[PDB]
Amino acid sequence: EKKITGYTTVDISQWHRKEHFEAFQSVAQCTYNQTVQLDITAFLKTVKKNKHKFYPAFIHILARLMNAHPEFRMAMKDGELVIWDSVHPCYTVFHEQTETFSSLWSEYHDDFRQFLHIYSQDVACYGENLAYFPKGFIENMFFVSANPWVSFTSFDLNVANMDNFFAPVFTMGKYYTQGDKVLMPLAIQVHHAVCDGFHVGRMLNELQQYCDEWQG
Amino acid sequence: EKKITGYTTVDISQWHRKEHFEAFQSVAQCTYNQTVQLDITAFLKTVKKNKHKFYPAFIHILARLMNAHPEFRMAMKDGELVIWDSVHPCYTVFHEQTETFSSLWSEYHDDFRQFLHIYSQDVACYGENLAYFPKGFIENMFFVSANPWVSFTSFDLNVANMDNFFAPVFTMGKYYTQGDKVLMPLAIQVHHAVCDGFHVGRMLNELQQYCDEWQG
Amino acid sequence: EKKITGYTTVDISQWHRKEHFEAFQSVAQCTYNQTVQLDITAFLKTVKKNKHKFYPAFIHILARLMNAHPEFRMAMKDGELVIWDSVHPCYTVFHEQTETFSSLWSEYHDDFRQFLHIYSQDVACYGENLAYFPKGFIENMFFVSANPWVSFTSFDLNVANMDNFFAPVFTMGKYYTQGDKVLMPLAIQVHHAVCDGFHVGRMLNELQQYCDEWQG
Repeated sequence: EKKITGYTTVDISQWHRKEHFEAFQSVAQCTYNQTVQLDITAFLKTVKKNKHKFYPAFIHILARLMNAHPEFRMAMKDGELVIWDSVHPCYTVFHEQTETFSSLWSEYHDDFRQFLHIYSQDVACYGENLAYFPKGFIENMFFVSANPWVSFTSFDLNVANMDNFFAPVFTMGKYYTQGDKVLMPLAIQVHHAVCDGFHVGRMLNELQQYCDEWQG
Repeated sequence: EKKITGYTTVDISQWHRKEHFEAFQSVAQCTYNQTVQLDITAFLKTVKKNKHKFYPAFIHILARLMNAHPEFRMAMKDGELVIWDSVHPCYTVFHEQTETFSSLWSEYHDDFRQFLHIYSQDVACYGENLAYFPKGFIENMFFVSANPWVSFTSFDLNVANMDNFFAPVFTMGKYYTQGDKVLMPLAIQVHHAVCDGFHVGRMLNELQQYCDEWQG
Repeated sequence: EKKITGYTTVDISQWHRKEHFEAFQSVAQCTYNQTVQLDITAFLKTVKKNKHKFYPAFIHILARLMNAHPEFRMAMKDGELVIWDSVHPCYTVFHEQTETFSSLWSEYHDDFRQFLHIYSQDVACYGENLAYFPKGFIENMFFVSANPWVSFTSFDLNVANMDNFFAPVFTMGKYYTQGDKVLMPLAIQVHHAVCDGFHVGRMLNELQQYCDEWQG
């Protein structure tokens, strides 16, 4: 083994969002959640036409977006701002017997068949390990918390200590029938310093785009 | 004369969540609010069939569900995690004339006919008292906030401080008519140190049944 | 040359919310977000029957409401609670070319035709200024955020440090068709020391009212 990942030191002075970040780092600091009833009618039907189940598929669709726009791949290094070359999904796995949950991460690959292979190998392996973090944390990761129990009309996350916490969090809900369409609640949490409403806003339209494309 | 109530000094060692809690009490502490659009088509009918004001009937279903699951009835006592043997509801009552509000609790009984009687006797007495807390704090209590004004799609409660804030908060909304169906918005505020999305999920799942079941 | 706009200073002893404020400024201090699925059917058609841009007309209504109820026009001055005679709308404007946003404020007027003149000029003058605040801070203002990217079911704003931060914050979304009605997602965040659920409640019910009366 041996690694090293996407350092991309951004100098904040040549940045077109220099004071925006500056202000939301200090006095105006805040995170924010928005939630959408997401059309998944075509996604689900094409995910059921294949023998895969709706999770790694969706994980992948998000991971793709997170690995398109650098505004989601930002964190704090040695007192400096960086952009990871890649970000990997840290999803929740539930334990029926003990009623607890573990969060674990797979390695992201653009090719869906490659990624699902990594995912399946990881979940078929650690899916029954009771360690809170069975594979531990990793520098370059974003989060997806499954919430399959509830068809929520809002999921707000409310962090105590948000300092430099830029890594975005997705919470996803219990899908439901409504008209012809099958809708499914999805929520994001992002630190305002690294995401203007515009950024979050377009990614939720490309998420709507990619769910109507294919499995991955 | 005296009272003395509640306690089950939980050892962190044996607990199936020792690290979930530990990490959610420092490093990555937070709370989370989720909201749902609740079917009360069956509840409302049964409640309107009998001489019962809506409010106290709901406060009771919320009561039952708190006193079923150890996870809600948790608080930090003398520097330790305990689970109170029971938890009593603390509901808001509005003052017309002054346009302020008061929260007042009623001792919880599993038998509904008992509780509504203590609730009546409580509000008949204090409902026109202008004290913010006409009866005061009670170690072992959860919250219900009346919000009959807005048919809300979201309601986040954003605590400025959450250290050992474990007692949950409910907020119920202006119900309304839909497709032969009647829906009403509810929200929970919980601390992720004592409440995984699972617990909170099933408690909203039982809330459906208990509402599609009798008054109490 | 010189300004000086007046407060209406509040003494905490005579005020009917003397401990609602004191408590919600200390131990129980918090902010809260609620979102509504606002009906703008009437407000839209009447906007489109005139040659008026939607944004400024809405901004107007919001201010009309803000400047109708003192509870939204409260801030800290010199360790003292005050009430601004009037409060002005601080709205955002987006820049396509640089993918950032700037916030600027127009001076409020009851007369819609007057306000639109002042708005239109402010936007025609500063709309292409790449400065985060081309006009800047003014004590007596409330906030609006354009989020026309997403028909959100929930917008929650999770400010880091809420100390005395009383200025209310609106966020409006991508309006959408839904059977003979056109709904527009809207959210308010307010500080509970100056806004009870009832205060925010009626303001949204009058908001619905004005959106069914005229443009302004």
